[PDB]
Amino acid sequence: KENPMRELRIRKLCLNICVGESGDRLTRAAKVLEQLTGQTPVFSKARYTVRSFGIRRNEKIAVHCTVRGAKAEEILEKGLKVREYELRKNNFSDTGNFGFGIQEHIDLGIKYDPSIGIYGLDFYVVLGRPGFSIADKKRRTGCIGAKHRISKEEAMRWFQQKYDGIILPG
RNA sequence: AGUUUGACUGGGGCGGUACACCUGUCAAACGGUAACGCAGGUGUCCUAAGGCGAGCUCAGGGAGGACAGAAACCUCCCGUG
Ligand SMILES: [Mg+2]
Ligand SMILES: [Mg+2]
Ligand SMILES: [Mg+2]
Repeated sequence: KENPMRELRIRKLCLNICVGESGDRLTRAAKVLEQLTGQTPVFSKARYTVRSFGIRRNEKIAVHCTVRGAKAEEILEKGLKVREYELRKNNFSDTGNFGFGIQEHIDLGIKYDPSIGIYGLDFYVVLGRPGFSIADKKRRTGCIGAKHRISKEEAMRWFQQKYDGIILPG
């Protein structure tokens, strides 16, 4: 019934670890991300100096990476094992993307290391349909139109259908 | 002993610099146009903040994401500046 060019898919996954400060803690955090993705992450600096947070401008604060394709689908399932396939209702944004967090990275499938710590991280699945890339192309870029967009209800339907997930009414 | 001891200035002195310059207005839709008219600025700074080329998009806001809160990072959307 539905056009095959409308089926939802995962664009990227966008793991993020926001450590407070720079140094060996951030280097260990980037090591955690590399172990999780098989893929070298990138450090992000602080926009502004905030001394209540102890950060300074242009200081390496966090580490993040984006995963696409089969590897993204694998990492998302690992993260959803920790969450027990239970995403709260408000975890879904109005643009059709959702996300969650985990507190310990060990239960993702990575063995503990005495030197490395107890880092948590953020998962943020960005959903899309085929044809979403026209907003990113260089030549003749465009928007996707109203029907082709993803709503919060459609993203929730996709999660319930694909991962047999449970949406708590929070 | 010789000489000097600025100028403008609603008298002169005191105060200011309207004494060399730049922006908006005055200024009366070309240009020009005065008051110790109004609002301000200048005596610097930059091997890049100069020269090309490439790739990007900014302020702000909305919605989301462990710690993370009104402000830490990540993601999407709107965004004529
Ligand atoms: Mg005239
Ligand atoms: Mg004129
Ligand atoms: Mg260019």
